[PDB]
Amino acid sequence: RAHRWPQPLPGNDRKIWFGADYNPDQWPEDVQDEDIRLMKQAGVNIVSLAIFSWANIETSDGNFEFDWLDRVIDKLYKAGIAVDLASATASPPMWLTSAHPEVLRRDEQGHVIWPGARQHWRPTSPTFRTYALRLCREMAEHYKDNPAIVSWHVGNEYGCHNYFDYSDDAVQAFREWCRDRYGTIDKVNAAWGTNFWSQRLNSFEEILPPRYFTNPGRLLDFKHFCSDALKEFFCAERDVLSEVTPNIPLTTNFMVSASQNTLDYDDWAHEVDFVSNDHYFTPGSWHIDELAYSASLVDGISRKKPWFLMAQSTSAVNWREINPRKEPGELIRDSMLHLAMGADAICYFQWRQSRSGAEKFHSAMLPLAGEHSQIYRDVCALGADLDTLSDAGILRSKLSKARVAIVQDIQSEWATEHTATPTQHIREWTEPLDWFAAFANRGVTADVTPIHAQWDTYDAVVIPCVYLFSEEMAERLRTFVRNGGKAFVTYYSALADEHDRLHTEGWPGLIGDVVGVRIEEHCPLGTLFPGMLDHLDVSNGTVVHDLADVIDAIADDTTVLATFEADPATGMDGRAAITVHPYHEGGVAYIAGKLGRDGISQSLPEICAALGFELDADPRAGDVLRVVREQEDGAIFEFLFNRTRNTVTADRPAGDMLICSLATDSTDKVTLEPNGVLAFRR
Amino acid sequence: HRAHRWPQPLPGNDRKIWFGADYNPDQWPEDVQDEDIRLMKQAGVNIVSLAIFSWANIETSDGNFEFDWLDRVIDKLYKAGIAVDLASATASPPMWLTSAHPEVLRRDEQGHVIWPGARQHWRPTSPTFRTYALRLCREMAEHYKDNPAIVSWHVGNEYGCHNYFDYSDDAVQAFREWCRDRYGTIDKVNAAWGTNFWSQRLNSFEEILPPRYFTNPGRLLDFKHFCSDALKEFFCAERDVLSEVTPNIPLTTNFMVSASQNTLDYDDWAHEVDFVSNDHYFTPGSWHIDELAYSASLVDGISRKKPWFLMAQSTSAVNWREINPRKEPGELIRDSMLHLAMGADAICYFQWRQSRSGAEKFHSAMLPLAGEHSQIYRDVCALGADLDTLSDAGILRSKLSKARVAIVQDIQSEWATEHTATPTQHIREWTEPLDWFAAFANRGVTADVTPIHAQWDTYDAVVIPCVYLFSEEMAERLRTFVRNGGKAFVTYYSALADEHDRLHTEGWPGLIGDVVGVRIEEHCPLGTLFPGMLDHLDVSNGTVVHDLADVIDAIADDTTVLATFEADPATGMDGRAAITVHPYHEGGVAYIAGKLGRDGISQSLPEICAALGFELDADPRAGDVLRVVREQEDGAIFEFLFNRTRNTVTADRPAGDMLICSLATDSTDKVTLEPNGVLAFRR
Ligand SMILES: [Zn+2]
Repeated sequence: RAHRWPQPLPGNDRKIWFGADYNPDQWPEDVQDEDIRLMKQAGVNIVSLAIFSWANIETSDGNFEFDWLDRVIDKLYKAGIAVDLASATASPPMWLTSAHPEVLRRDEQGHVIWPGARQHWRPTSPTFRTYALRLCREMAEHYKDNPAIVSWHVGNEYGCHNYFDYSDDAVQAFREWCRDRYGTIDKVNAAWGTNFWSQRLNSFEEILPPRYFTNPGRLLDFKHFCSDALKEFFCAERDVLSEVTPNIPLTTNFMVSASQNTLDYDDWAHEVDFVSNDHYFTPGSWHIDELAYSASLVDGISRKKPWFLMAQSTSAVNWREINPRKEPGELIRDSMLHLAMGADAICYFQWRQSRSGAEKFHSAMLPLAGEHSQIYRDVCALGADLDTLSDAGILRSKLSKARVAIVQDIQSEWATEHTATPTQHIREWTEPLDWFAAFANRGVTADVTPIHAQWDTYDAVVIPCVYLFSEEMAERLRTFVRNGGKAFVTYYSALADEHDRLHTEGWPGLIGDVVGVRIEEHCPLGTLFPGMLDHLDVSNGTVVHDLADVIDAIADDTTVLATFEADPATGMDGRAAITVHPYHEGGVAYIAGKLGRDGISQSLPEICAALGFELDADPRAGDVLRVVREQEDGAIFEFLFNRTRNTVTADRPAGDMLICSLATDSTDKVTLEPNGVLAFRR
Repeated sequence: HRAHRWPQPLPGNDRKIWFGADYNPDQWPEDVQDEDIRLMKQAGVNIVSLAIFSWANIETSDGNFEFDWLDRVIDKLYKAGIAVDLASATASPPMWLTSAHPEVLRRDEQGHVIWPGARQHWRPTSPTFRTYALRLCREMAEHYKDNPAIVSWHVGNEYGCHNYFDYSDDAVQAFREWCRDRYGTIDKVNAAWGTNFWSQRLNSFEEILPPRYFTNPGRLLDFKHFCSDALKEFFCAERDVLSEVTPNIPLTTNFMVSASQNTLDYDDWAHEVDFVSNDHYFTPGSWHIDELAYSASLVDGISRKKPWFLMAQSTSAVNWREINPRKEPGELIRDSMLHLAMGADAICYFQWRQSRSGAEKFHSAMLPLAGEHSQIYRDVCALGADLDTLSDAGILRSKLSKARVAIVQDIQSEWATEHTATPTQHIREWTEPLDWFAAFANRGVTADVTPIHAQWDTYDAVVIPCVYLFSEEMAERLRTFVRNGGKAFVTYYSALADEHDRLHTEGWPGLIGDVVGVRIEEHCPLGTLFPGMLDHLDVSNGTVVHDLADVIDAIADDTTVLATFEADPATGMDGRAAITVHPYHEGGVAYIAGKLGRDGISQSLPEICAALGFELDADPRAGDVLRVVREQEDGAIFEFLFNRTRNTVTADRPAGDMLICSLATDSTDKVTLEPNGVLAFRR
């Protein structure tokens, strides 16, 4: 579906968008002039409105009021601040839930989710759909041809909570979903099979949603269904809006992060004009790498098209058990990281910190400390930096193509989440992250690519715990390697087909010819009981934890790079841990256990040399993350990030210094403090 | 603010320190009572509490009340010279009541009916239950009217130990009315609670629902407050029936005051009793002594230095923890003495006789299953003898002396700190005063723990420990206190929000920044939730901050920095102020920018106190023993000494007559206390 970016207010040039969601219907109106003045001072050129404002718009059934919203849009418009308008359907009013409790979601035991909870509505509720679609229409009619409205923010963060509904509506929708996908009940039974204690289904009317063992095939599809049910609802809403206002681009805010495991966002991405994401930092060592990863993923989801950062935090969030604040410079750096990874818009949640409500301790662009605060000063500096990058022509440039793509796959994640796997300590989502960080440690910025993206055009691909391999997936991987591709393939790859039906005759399934390895069972690892086998040393100085493959046999042309070292009694001593295997013009290395970020990093030079993937032999390669956006004219925008907890010194990129935070430009070398960032144009 | 009335002796008897426990005769055969009574007399037991859970044995069926079994045992107790603290007997309703009226049963957050057999399975706001309860109160009062054995009323039992949170239809309606009464108009409600970013304001009181398992923190604050008020009302209702029929019997209800108690506003409830009574159970380990001393001090603060009643404690182990450690030799006597020293004029246990069955069977008692020939019973006897000795020495009605420093405790600040969307779940209000109590004790200063509405503003110094909620009136008291020469210790997590949990603006601490001399824009929470997370901050005086530090952006020109943080420069905390001191006219303000814990505070106390001009004993042995002092009007002084450490210590002998000693020794020049030892002197 066609890429469509939000366009400037009439009279304005195209700028990197910079703003936050704004909630003036929750403040007295006399506040707005100060907010706007501070917005303009910060370099803020957009705000997102009406997201949770339904009860202030449809104040009673059928009755729509727009006075307050028109007044604030008017003020914002005169200051030159655009409005990313919401469908306002995210959070229904109390009169709606009180008159119509059948729109309220049910949990696994039939407990009604009380209003006041966020997203307490059934995505498959026909009644709620009618109310919501009416509101979309009223909103779209009213703001039709208003030059202040530059995009639609449809709903808000779908499935942040209402992902799992067990109401009657959901039960029927899941049946119909199964009907559309499988046609006949025989094909369903073929897909799901049977739990040993139960028997085949006789009709679609016998299908019930899985609850808290469950049928893994049914659970896989049920998760799939939940994403589709919410996708359909978003599409219905989007379709109402583009009918009335066909020239205003539409989006909804995704929640892409390394561990996100609800929506298939790559699938959802086909239904948006532009991809927008909300990302909040992971505290600690993973702060930089996980943000970089998620941002790389969003761009992969965007097929290297410009995307929109709809939300992040200026400092601490409010929803963890412990909410650390951001360190100095991280506010700007994090924003630059999203930017470098292809964003052409940087927004926050929220503009102004609140004195009450559950979000009161959540940071904002304008903290309770007010205009005289380090955050606000940093927000202003950020606005200036984005303005500077705008003028240097960064807009619409694309995140350059990596030498290696790391495959991410939401469905394999779903499959790995079942409670009867070899171990609960292995999930799909951590392996791609680990590979991203390890390559970064060797000075290689990878592209994180969803499984349906074109990773098979890259020089190399990482296949990290891709549990689910369809035959077509097997062919792409086979074709890729035969034609010269280099592949890194790990444990927990190709265990089953698209229906979670385990492959037979040995693991990895389907692609054993390419990989050159056969596995009959796994060796899970841990400390659950005294004396349990908790780790396996690998012969190259690394250690595997949580799970290792038991490699039974390798092909005659398979080379062993490293073996496991263990007590002989385990049957794992001398067994292959890392292998490399030629397949025509490629190209396949196999990693038989979870090595973690460092273990992979430690193994990378030896694996890469055997595959013929050139690595920088510089031991300082990992010190800084280089992220590069490219224009058609050949202009290159290189961002540099300190990955470490110490000041580093690096060779100066060629070109003009555009931006610097906690960093220093010199003639021969460049200097970045911890959390520092530099941007150059060459 | 109600008039103090202490339970008075049986006719013909002198005033003695009360000593007893709740007694269980409707759960034993009657032929046991003579032996129990004989053993009580031998133990020095002069009082028991009866009928607490005995409703089903009194109103044996709807409308029918029998008192025979109870009249008989009271008679036996009376002839033995043992007084009775009678209960309203309304704590645990009979099954015939819950069966005919399940509408009295509580609902959980999800609407599940709490089944009978759980204790306090009843709705505090049930009108049907209140009528049944008040009928029983009246019957109890009619029947024991003018009975001379009955010296007090034990109204109900430990309100809100379990039934604090009810989500039934009654609670929903009661909470609206509670809100209507407190705010008048829905405009005032919405102004108080604000909005969650995802929802919008209320249009009417009828739209108000109780918060459940994120919530609106302002609403949750008030809901907790409501839950306390709803139970307070029910107690007042019962109390009013009993004092109407028998106006000459003083009434109480048993509180559960301990360092971490977080349900009822007991300071508020204290305004509704004739005398304050408390139930306290020891905290095992290093905190055993200090937490008991703290809790007892608090009761005395709550009681405005008037005598209070220890209604319950354990002789040895309890039964409701995951591991129930037993008491060490001497701890039984010491703990009773610790309560006593902190102002109790009564010492009672749960329970008199250990039971063979029921969930309490492993809970220790005054008379264990092991029987009369047991270490606990021998100890009980020695204690009873010692209380008689202290009675004759004239300790009754003496007051816990006025400390040089008060430590402010605040249930509402605790409530507010309990919300799941704060900077961290590892900071609660309740631990901070406790820490300060222990630290001063480690420097030889017994502090008075004072609830926020007590007169901490008359003391030489005050500790403001995580007092999250600061009203404008609260800010003025502190300002006036310090201006007029008071010395204050103020910590992180103080003055964050107003009384409605609305965060103060322009910087923290709110309102009192002029006094404190420090400005904070945000917090720096600490922990190990993720790898490489910042988990601690070294302080330049050798201490370490955990869980949370303030980010102090700027200080006043007359603010002096005593210690700074030491950290990775990348954190933005390196060299930043950790402990400051600030003159404000004639005071008086030290700021502590993170959680130092007992040892960290204790280490910091000399340098802070020297700067504030608070004189400390330079004796490094100051912490070895806790000195607690009760005072009479005539000038009589009762000084108790408690060993705080795990080794035998030696101290300068107090002046006066040695009255009591357990695991301790009197000598001419020096005094000796073994671990867990206690001495008492009259001077
Ligand atoms: Zn239920």
